[PDB]
Amino acid sequence: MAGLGNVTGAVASGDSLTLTLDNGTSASDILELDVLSEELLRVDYRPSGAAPSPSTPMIDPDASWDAVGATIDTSGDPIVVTTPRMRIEIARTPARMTIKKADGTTLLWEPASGGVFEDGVRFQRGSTDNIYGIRSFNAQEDVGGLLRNSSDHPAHAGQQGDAGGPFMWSTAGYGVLVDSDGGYPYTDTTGKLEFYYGGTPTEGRRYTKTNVEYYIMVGEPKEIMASYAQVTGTAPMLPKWSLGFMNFEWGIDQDELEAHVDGYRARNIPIDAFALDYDWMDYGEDNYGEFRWNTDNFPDAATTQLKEDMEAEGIRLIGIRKPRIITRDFANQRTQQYYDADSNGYFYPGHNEYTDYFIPVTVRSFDPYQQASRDWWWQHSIDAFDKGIVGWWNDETDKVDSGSAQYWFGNFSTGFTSQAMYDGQRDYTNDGVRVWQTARSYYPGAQRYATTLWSGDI
Amino acid sequence: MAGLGNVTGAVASGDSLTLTLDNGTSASDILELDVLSEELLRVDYRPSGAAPSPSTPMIDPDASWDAVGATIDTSGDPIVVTTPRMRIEIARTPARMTIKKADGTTLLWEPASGGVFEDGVRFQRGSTDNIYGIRSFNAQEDVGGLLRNSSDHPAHAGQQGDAGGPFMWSTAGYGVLVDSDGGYPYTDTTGKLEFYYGGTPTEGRRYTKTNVEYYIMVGEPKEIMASYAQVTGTAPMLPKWSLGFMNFEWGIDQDELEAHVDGYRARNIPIDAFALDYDWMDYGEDNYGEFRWNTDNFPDAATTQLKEDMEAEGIRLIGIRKPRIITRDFANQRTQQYYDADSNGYFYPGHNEYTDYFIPVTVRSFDPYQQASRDWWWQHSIDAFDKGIVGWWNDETDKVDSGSAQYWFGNFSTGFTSQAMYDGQRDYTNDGVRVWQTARSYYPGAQRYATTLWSGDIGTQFYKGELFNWAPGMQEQPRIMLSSANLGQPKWGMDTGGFNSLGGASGPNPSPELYTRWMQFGAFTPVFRVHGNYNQQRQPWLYGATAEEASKAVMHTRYSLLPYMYAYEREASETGLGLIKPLLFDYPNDPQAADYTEAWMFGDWLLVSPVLGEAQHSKQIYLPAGTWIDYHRGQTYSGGQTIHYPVNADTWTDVPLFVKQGAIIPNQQVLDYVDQQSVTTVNVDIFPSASETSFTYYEDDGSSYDYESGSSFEQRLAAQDLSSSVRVEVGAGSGSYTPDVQHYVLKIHGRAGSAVTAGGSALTGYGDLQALQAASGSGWASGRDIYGDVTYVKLPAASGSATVVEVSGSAPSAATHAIYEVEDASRSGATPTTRAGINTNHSGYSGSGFVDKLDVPGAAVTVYANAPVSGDYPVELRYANGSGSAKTLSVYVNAARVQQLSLADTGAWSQWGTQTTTLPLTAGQNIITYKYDSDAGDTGGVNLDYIRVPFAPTQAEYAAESAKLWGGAGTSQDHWFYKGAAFVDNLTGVGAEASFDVYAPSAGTYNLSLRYANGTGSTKTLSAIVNGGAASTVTLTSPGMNWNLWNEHTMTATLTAGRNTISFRRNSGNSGNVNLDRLAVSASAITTLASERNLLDNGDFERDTTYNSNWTQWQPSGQPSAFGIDSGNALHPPEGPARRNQRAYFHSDNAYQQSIHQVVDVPVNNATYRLEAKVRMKNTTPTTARAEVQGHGGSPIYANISNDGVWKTIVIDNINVTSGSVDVGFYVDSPGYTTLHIDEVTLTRAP
Ligand SMILES: [Ca+2]
Ligand SMILES: [Ca+2]
Ligand SMILES: [Ca+2]
Ligand SMILES: [Mg+2]
Ligand SMILES: [Mg+2]
Ligand SMILES: [Mg+2]
Ligand SMILES: [Mg+2]
Ligand SMILES: [Mg+2]
Ligand SMILES: [Mg+2]
Ligand SMILES: [Mg+2]
Ligand code: NI
Ligand code: NI
Ligand SMILES: [Tb+3]
Ligand SMILES: [Tb+3]
Ligand SMILES: [Tb+3]
Ligand SMILES: [Tb+3]
Ligand SMILES: [Tb+3]
Repeated sequence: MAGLGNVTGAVASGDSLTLTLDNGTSASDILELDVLSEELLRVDYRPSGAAPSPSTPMIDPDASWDAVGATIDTSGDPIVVTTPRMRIEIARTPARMTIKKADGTTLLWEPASGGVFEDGVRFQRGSTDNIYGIRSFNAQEDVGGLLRNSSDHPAHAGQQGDAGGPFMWSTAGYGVLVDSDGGYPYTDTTGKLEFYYGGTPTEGRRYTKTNVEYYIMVGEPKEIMASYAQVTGTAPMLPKWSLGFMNFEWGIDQDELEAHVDGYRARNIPIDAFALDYDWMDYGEDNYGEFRWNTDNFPDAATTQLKEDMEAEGIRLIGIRKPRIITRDFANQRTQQYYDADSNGYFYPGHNEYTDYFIPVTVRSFDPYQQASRDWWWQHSIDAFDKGIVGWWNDETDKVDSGSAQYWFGNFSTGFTSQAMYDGQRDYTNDGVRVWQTARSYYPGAQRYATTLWSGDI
Repeated sequence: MAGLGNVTGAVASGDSLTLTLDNGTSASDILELDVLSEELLRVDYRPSGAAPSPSTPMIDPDASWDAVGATIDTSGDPIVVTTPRMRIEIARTPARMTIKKADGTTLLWEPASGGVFEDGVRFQRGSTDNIYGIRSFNAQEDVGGLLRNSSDHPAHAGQQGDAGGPFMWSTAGYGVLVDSDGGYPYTDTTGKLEFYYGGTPTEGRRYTKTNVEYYIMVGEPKEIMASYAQVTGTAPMLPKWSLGFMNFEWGIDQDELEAHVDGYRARNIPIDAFALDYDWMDYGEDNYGEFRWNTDNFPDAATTQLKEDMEAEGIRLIGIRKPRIITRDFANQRTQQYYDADSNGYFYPGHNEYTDYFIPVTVRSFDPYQQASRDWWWQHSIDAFDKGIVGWWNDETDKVDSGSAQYWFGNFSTGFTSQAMYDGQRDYTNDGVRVWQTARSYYPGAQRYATTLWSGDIGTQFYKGELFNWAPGMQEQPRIMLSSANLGQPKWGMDTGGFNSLGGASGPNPSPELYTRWMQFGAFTPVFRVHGNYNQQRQPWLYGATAEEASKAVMHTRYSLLPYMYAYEREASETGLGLIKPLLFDYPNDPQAADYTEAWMFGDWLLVSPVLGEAQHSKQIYLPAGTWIDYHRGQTYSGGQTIHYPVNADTWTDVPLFVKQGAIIPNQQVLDYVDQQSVTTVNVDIFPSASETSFTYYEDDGSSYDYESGSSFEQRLAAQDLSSSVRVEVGAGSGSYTPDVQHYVLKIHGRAGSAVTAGGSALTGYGDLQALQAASGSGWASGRDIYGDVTYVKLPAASGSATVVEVSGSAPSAATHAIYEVEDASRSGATPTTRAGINTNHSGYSGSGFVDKLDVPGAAVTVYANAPVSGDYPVELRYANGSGSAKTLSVYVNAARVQQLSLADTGAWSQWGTQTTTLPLTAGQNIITYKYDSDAGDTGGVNLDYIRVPFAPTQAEYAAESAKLWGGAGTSQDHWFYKGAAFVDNLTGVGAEASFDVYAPSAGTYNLSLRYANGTGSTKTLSAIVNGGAASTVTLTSPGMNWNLWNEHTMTATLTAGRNTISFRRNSGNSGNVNLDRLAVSASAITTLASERNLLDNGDFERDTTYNSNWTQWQPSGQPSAFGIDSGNALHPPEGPARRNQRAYFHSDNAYQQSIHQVVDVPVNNATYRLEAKVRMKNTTPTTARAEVQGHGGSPIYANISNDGVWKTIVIDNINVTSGSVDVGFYVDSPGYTTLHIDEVTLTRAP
């Protein structure tokens, strides 16, 4: 894909330079450079002078900088921008940027092969430089190091503790930040440092851009990171209590929470905060149950009394939130939540509704191979039989498939589960009531114990 | 792979033919043939004539055939069996069967290359015959046809509608059926028809067969199927209603059932049955819920009424059954089902507990990207906010993973979800309450909406693949943290202790070790939190006393660092930089920082390297450029090196933390929570460097966005080491917030001045820190601490003008002890209202008071005291006993009970005395606790003024296992009676050594004593090397062939002031082959260390269970052992050890006796000994449960164990030993379900 062509125009104005580039058409390309600070450059490439697209939410919309008083010399080849901290050269024919430190040290450059183009950025640098940023690792991945010297991993938020973005920097003295909704950073040990928009990523793309808006940082790591925060935003200060210890919990009610807090306080073990999982809310219920306190678990959250008692014992409460709503109550009735969201168009584009589970149980497979086991299994079924269960729908006599639990039942498990009910009911009714059963597997011999076969979850 | 041999014998007998086959050996193979019907042959091949194994349940146990009257002609070759329907030929050499129709048409045969053998059957048939059977297809499989002409699929029951079995037959006129539990049938289009047992199939194999038992059928398909059913069984007739239509339904009550039957019957649409799913039963509940009618859904199932009413409408009822039980109620208590199943052995073998669900819900993702969607979301959150939810734990903003639902959220969903809560909460409270959130992804920009990042559903293990490979563990986390910081999101935390385990939520909690180390780690990360899985508990007291105390301890450090930390929260609002950073931020040019993650910076001025290794005895810590001071031990290390750093694997007390030259660290008294009270004095520890360093102290409301419009306080603090003075510049106050800090107490380390100026006025000097803190108005003092010389300077904070402070001169303190005022220490007890107290209501006390209310069981005070090296420290306790008599209190050090103190009457409550006790301290932080341990026989009921801790020990110790090992030297637990967590072996090759770093106060001769074992039978040698000087020989005699025997080698060494190296090495002239345990060091004669009083081996049961110990066990003949050793972390909630990581247990579900025993020869005969132990018992009261002392020359002594559910201490004093031995033991006699925990067993010489 081609590099920019020759500079035909060069309008300096204050801290900004505006390059017109030949693309062999009557709609020339525009490269706007902007010196935001002594150590931070904004480059906006606009194919054919097209207007720029809106910046993504990466960019802090309220960001602004003091004037710099850069020096912009369009007199010769190359064009030259200067601050006390950095020297930018743009060679005219073809247009190729070189970034240098104030003292002349070359940091990175757009190779003769080509740098910026309509689908992203391409730089070259010291091959031995150490690169950082791009990505982190999630709770399901092999966990690497900090270095990003041979990276093709995409730039994304990811999942399960991951983090990432179009941000690639080096301890050799420079950073590159590209405004993008996802995309494909590339580095290698020949010294490439590149970023492509590419096709629609896995996670989708809701902000598409026609231009390429990027930022060059110059400095030591702390300066680079400060500049990153100027562009994408500083962090608001969090409550001070957030420096304290927090106990998160799932499977908790008001009495257990009070007993916990008393436990930490009795021992002079400091703690500022409890965080609560589903237990705190009426998840599953109508009338915005996923937003509302579960007063069965937390009686005093009927009012503000729970907040205020915990506040008096030095405890803040945190509550879990899921970016979704329940669209059917336990009864199968459509929820108020559903109607309000459907009618205003609040569902995530492309996400249909789906069945999820949320109240766990703990179970453990029984063993039907043992006579004594079978006697026991039957014995505890008599009451259900007397009271109307006369057919035995024996489900899941085959395989457990639940998280890390992938247990198989053996080949005679159907036969033996069937035997339990057969021998049992035949004895208990003096052979007076015929057995009916069904199961979703079959192995030879199982037919002796009065069972049919059904073809499973089709 | 080989086939049968030659026939050597053929015995006809009715319808049976028994053939003996040559295998070359005295035990010939046997092949019995049985004509069961005119069209059915049984074959049993028995290798070496062995008895046949029992047939599997495939075979009908009651099968029965009339006599056939077959014709067996053994008179020639082949042998020939005949019926009207088939003709079976067996060639004699080698034995090979051919099966034919009675008309002589060939059907199938065993090829020359081989037929029946040890593991199966192999036939050949017409290549174009069509084969059927073997298998069907499940509800997750590509579904093929009927034909099985090229089949390798296993024979199995399968899942989800599958069927299968060792049964292969053809329309060409034959079938084959093998009795097997699984196996591998094989067909191909060259005409093979084979079956192999093979190896254990995916489904398991519980019926093994040494023989091969098969059946050959002959006929058209109907006859083959009827023969299949004569062998495996016919089907009993089902009720006639079974031919009717049945409606199965999940999500159904009695009302809907009755409406459905009405609808069918009104329309004359026939139907015979409803089948009910979960709705029918109380699945989830105790007392056999999964077998009992749910009368909320089906009220008239309380009696036979529902049954009889449905009968009368012509409906039969069918109910779903799963072959499993609920082992937990909602309240996470064990169910009656569980207890009956566990106790009688009814669970499927190899299937542990696991997590299921059964009530689905229907949901759909909201879109945070729309402003109007955000407003809506917020509006509905307001009520939960007013009622206590002030932080937003925004989970699952990344990806859906639910069966067919695999939806991704976009890159800005976490930013936008945070935006919703941020913009909303701010507008709603008029910028009055700050926003806290956390999410599990991050993408640039998200930080503008006030959110942290946590590292998701990580694993409860030490590293990826320790227990399972599908999530990372603790050791990977630093890498995730620092990777996040490299992306501009340094407000990072993790689920300390981990979330996931094998089994899901019913899976194990962290080991105490893992828990402890993870808490120490998390305390030096930005967002500090525990979080377990469903119904799990992460409270530190649940993981045993070490975990509690070590976590508490590191927690106190964190909270003392509140003002250090909070300046970095403000920094993140200016530049985005936070509380942590990787070293490469400070060291961009250093290759050894480039990928460094085992250590990082906490603020600007502390480098931390947590102990994350299991059973770790030492760390290799890279320190980059500068001069670092050990935060806890006091020693300096020069930068630009990888240090060897000894850690005490027994206490878990160490958190390696180093102070960076130039450090300026404001700290405060420990609070239970951040705004518990106002803090008026802030301490500033200052470690001056030659270049000016600064730290800007910062205060604000901690609550609101007032800081945004100037409403905050800051004061620049700066320091420099000059030629002959230290300069500290306290800048003027800045900003409109009126801080709470009124005075700074500067603690300027490295110089003890003779003068301290401020604006060209010498400041008033005071005799010590205590008097300086009592004075209003400025002052200075000097002293000594763990770091060495220190000058204290107390000034007003928040002056309108700068103040320069200059410390000049050098006049070191002669103080021999640190002093800890216990009223400033940590106070606790059994409840919030029953803790130890502060008072000033009796005279004669030091400091601002003393500690009272040690007069309700479990009240205690705990001091954190830094020691420079491990060893003996006589620690002085200043107390008041105005009671009338001697009171008792326990002194625990590092969670081990060191002594019961007898504290004499001192005359009155305003008269004070001193008791001095020799404590076993470890290098770095120690946890010294004075407690009313009612459960250990203490009385309580004194008042405590302070303790005093010598700066230097009377004698020092160095663990060998923590020393620097090289040349093959390693650590080990595979011999008995070592000290600490291990010992050093493999001093075998030349070069092998262990190298101790030994600290001396002054240059001199010092005594050494080296504990070693030599089990070789003869004398052996090592070399000693002091400060890389000349080798001296170390000659090590052998007490005999026993490696469980340890001697002292005593010698002297000349040392310098500070760090010395002393190696014990096999140089080439030495023989090596000895074990080293510990190096003791003193200016005096070396005596018995406080840490080594215990005469038992493995008395704390901490040894890794792979390695045995001097403990033996007994149970009555034929009863399973009830005895084990583990951590109690598989239980929910955890039932931890008394100390460290493990404890013994006695348990059985059924009636049982059990004992453990240990016999030790005592060092000194005709003297008095003492047995101490922690014991905890629960559930069923046993007939008998005691510690047992006997064999000592007097009669058996006992101490009974009381059924309390809590840790008690059991003491047997005054064991007068005259036998040379003691036998200590524990014995239980239970009717079942008695669980006893035993721990921290010590046999000591009794004063
Ligand atoms: Ca005191
Ligand atoms: Ca040792
Ligand atoms: Ca223990
Ligand atoms: Mg500007
Ligand atoms: Mg494009
Ligand atoms: Mg409710
Ligand atoms: Mg017969
Ligand atoms: Mg075999
Ligand atoms: Mg009716
Ligand atoms: Mg009920
Ligand atoms: Ni990723
Ligand atoms: Ni299959
Ligand atoms: Tb709980
Ligand atoms: Tb229904
Ligand atoms: Tb059990
Ligand atoms: Tb600052
Ligand atoms: Tb200065």
